[PDB]
Amino acid sequence: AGIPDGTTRRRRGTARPGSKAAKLREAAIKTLKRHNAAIKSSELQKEIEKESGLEIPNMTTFMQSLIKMYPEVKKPYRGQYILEGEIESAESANELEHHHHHH
Repeated sequence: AGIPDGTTRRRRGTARPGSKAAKLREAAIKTLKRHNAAIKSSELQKEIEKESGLEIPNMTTFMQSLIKMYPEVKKPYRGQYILEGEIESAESANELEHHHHHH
């Protein structure tokens, strides 16, 4: 493919795995997995930016992209988020629950 004259040809100085967006999204998913209760937009940003070591580029665009990638991320309130959906693996159980048992 073609490439402009107004852009660099030594692209491997920045074109690498583990990008800003990947590390920032990983910090958001770790934050949303860690809390069992809901979290505010400000609280979620503060813990994301501390965990990733990176700034959020735009909260509206980023939180929409996070929800689009991970539909288990929900919005219980205006500027308040939670994780609810089958992203986690199913738990183990004993055969006594599958067998007939008392109340």
